[PDB]
Amino acid sequence: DTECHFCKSVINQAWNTSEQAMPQAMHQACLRFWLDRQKCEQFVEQHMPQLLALVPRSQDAHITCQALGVCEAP
Amino acid sequence: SDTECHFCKSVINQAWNTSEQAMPQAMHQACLRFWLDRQKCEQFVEQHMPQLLALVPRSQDAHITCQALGVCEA
Amino acid sequence: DTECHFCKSVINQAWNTSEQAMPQAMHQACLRFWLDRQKCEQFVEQHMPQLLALVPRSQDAHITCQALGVCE
Amino acid sequence: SDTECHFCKSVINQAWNTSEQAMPQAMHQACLRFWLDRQKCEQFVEQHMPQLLALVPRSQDAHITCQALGVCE
Repeated sequence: DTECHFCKSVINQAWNTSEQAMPQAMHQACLRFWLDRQKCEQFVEQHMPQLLALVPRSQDAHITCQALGVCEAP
Repeated sequence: SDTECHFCKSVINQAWNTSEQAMPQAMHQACLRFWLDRQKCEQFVEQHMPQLLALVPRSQDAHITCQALGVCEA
Repeated sequence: DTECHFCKSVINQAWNTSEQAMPQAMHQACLRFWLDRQKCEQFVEQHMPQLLALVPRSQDAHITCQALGVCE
Repeated sequence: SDTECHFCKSVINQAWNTSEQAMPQAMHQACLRFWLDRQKCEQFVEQHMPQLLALVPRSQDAHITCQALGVCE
């Protein structure tokens, strides 16, 4: 298998793990707040679609590996 | 207002920290799915580790990211 | 002199150019909507700071060049 | 009337296409800033152009970018 193949598989798994861990990670971050715990958690929930869109999708693995210089090499 | 901005930066910073810490394990898991090419996959990761770890934004990016989400006006 | 220096300077200049060009580019994109040109331009106006925030800042040059493999 | 999501995706894709088209000249001009080794800078740009151009998102990324801005569900 090529290096491009390795790069996409490795990055795809990193993004998949990041996407699934992000809700819990952001929820826990709100625990650092006192009088403002609930407002923080409501913020996280209300903006969850936006926040989760911060992780690239599997379709982006190739162009990301191109940026690293390993996919679709001349 | 700035408290929403405060929430956004804190939750996003935590997600990025969690993602960065998990990335080596995640990429390792991706190479274990290979049989004859486990070693080749792991070699790719080792040679490109500084680049791959650079795929997670740094805390300095929390404010502008939250500006893109529409919560940290300026 | 270092490749890292070249990479950071060159990418930052591209981002500055992109940031400078983005308002006109988005205005032209609204021309593709027929009968809803003003609604599209109204969207652009309402979300301009967010859209402009999509261009990375100079502070991101180093980590971007690190991903490209030229800055440690 | 058409959706805000449709405006957002078209507007961002247009911006990215403009950036991608302008990037080669912009980076070439950026090397003029180096007065001791301009040719070395231009060599870096040329050698790494495929990587540099890949920093512009592709049209397939319009939806998720507009989702991050909060306009596409």
